[PDB]
Amino acid sequence: YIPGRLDGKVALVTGSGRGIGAAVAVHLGRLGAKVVVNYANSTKDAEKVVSEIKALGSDAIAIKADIRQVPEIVKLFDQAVAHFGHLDIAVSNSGVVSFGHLKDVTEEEFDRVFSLNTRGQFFVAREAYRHLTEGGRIVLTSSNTSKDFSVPKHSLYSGSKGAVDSFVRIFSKDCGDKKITVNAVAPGGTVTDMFHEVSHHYIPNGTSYTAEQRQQMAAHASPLHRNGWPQDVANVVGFLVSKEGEWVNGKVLTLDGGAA
Amino acid sequence: TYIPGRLDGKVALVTGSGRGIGAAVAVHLGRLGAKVVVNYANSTKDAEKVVSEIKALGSDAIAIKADIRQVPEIVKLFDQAVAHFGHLDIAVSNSGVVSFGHLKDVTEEEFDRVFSLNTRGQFFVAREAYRHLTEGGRIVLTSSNTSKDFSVPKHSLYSGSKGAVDSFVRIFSKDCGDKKITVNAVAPGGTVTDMFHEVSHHYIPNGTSYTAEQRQQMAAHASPLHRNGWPQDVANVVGFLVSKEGEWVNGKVLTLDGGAA
Ligand SMILES: NC(=O)c1ccc[n+]([C@@H]2O[C@H](COP(=O)([O-])OP(=O)(O)OC[C@H]3O[C@@H](n4cnc5c(N)ncnc54)[C@H](OP(=O)(O)O)[C@@H]3O)[C@@H](O)[C@H]2O)c1
Ligand SMILES: NC(=O)c1ccc[n+]([C@@H]2O[C@H](COP(=O)([O-])OP(=O)(O)OC[C@H]3O[C@@H](n4cnc5c(N)ncnc54)[C@H](OP(=O)(O)O)[C@@H]3O)[C@@H](O)[C@H]2O)c1
Ligand SMILES: O=c1oc2cc(O)ccc2c2oc3cc(O)ccc3c12
Ligand SMILES: O=c1oc2cc(O)ccc2c2oc3cc(O)ccc3c12
Repeated sequence: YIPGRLDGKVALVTGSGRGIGAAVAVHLGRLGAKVVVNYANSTKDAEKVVSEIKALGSDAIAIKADIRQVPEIVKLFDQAVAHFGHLDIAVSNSGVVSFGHLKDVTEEEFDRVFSLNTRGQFFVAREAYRHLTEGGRIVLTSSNTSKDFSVPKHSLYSGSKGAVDSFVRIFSKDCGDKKITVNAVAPGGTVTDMFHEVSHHYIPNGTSYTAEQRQQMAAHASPLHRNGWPQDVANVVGFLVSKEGEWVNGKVLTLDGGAA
Repeated sequence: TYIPGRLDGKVALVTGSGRGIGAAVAVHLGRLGAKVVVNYANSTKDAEKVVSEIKALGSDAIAIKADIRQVPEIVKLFDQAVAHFGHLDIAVSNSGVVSFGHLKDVTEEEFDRVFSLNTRGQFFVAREAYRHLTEGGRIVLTSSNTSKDFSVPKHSLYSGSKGAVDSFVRIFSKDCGDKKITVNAVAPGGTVTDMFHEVSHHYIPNGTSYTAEQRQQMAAHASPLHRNGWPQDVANVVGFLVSKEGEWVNGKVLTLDGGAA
């Protein structure tokens, strides 16, 4: 046995075909876990994440499921178990970002965001509890903007992750009857497609800076003068879902390099 | 003739104000001098009583029916409030439902039942308030002590529903600043209403085997003050937040539990 390792464990990561999810999947594979890789759209990217987990000497499978659909989350979890035999770790990572002044937010934009970020995560957790083995791990995904960072025109997304914060604290109470811990990672600005999507909204007059200048300014948010990377979030998920991480339970961990 | 804390000339709207916390708020704002729009979805008779209560103490009020789950009915409610009284200054989002269940048992339908009102509803109330309200207005949403300060088994859905409200109001205050509107939430603990008696047993270790009175007595011991929370206690705080003097409290969630936390 090796401390911090996941030899003989089976894990599932939602939206692990790219971004943070991809780094989490690969890292769980590096730690010894067999991995179910979930995507909605990024097939080739998911097959590529599968390849890397195998390349490290583990096993992985790619399963297409749209996390907005609860019948699909159920089917995803059923198929995970039927393939690997059991499931120990579930990481809810899939999410979308949004910007808009309160006055312009539509019914459709609200639903687009909450169906995935909140409702989706809520039922990934449900299916995880239902399918997991005794002593398992569930990790959901929040945001530094949930509680720790206040950005104009960012109310919908912030709120969607605020629910997740309350969710995991109470989930830990219910999930304890199967000795399962429930936590959330709350990343700050982490360099992925999402970062490039909305970095201009996190900076005063963001439009008047290049993409690279915005990345450099984001790097100075942290007193460590660097950006957050998907590996940083992976590193923490790795510890949370290890035997050693058990006493962290029902907590939300903000991962912004000390920006807050 | 300006008295600090009063709301003469002001027009207020409280969702779900036919009964419960919202009725006390609506009545209270009326006592402070505001003209009030009393909202209901089902309690017609009780809404009429609130209207009458507000008229008997020297103010004016109207009862408007609107399901707060329906966004086009929120739009209409706000359109009618401004239409009837001339302008709108204060909006209190109060309408909510409680829910209990172990995570493993929570259905899509129950999820949607709770979130469409407690969260989505409150979100779009806030939106219609910003669109209709006057410069220097006030917006109060309703969170809960369970969102963040109190942790109860089998209570994840409801807790999260209000945890969303907590982040909403903080950011709302940023957007709403350009109309000089303040946005806050009140997060009550155990407050004696229909909702309270309906679920007090889910908050106490096998509260099934205590009476309804006994459970209220036990909730009273949560506060170091040794009494329950009442709708008037929330009304008292909302009353300050929406006054002139409460302006510097902005983008905040005020837990109102008599110091239980
Ligand atoms: N990046 C940041 O700075 C940052 C900061 C705070 C919080 N977060 C949170 O971190 C999580 C991941 O963010 P990211 O940076 O990896 O974003 P990203 O690079 O845009 O990736 C989003 C991921 O979500 C998946 N996804 C989207 N819709 C889905 C659906 N309907 N069903 C299943 N999966 C779906 C995507 O998969 P497909 O491409 O296959 O659709 C993709 O794998 C999100 O919850 C985000 O809110 C990110
Ligand atoms: N009581 C507590 O200990 C406590 C604690 C924490 C938070 N809260 C929150 O405080 C708020 C009020 O609580 P309460 O104790 O007064 O609840 P309550 O006694 O059950 O009253 C519910 C109120 O919401 C209205 N309502 C319900 N569904 C509605 C809808 N679809 N559209 C518009 N209005 C609707 C009801 O009016 P109709 O009868 O006409 O439907 C009624 O006026 C809620 O947000 C609740 O979550 C209460
Ligand atoms: O904290 C953040 O959270 C984010 C979350 C996202 O999903 C995307 C981008 C960011 C992001 O860009 C920034 C730029 C800055 O100069 C300072 C902070 C941030 C910041
Ligand atoms: O904090 C509370 O919030 C509530 C909210 C409701 O809607 C109904 C009941 C309660 C309630 O009952 C209790 C009994 C106790 O012994 C201690 C705390 C509470 C408590």
